[PDB]
Amino acid sequence: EWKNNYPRLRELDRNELFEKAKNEILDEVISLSQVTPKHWEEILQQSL
Amino acid sequence: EWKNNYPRLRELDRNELFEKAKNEILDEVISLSQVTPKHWEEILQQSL
Repeated sequence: EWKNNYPRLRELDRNELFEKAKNEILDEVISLSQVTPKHWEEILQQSL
Repeated sequence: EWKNNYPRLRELDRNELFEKAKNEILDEVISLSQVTPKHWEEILQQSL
């Protein structure tokens, strides 16, 4: 039943899902920190 | 120095690198298990 309902997804328990969520949060934080400061300055100036 | 040597790579300590290696091993195992059995049977028959 698990294989049929999720042909492209394997077992996802609490530990693996929590680790994946933590990794996704870390990747999002990294991407946020990697944004060019010039775009931030332009957006902030325009909004203000 | 760390930022300049690795412009596209952030800090990679023992814990994060070990976790990334474990995740890569798990992904490789998942991909190995997800290979179609027919291709395995054909390859094994031809090799034998």
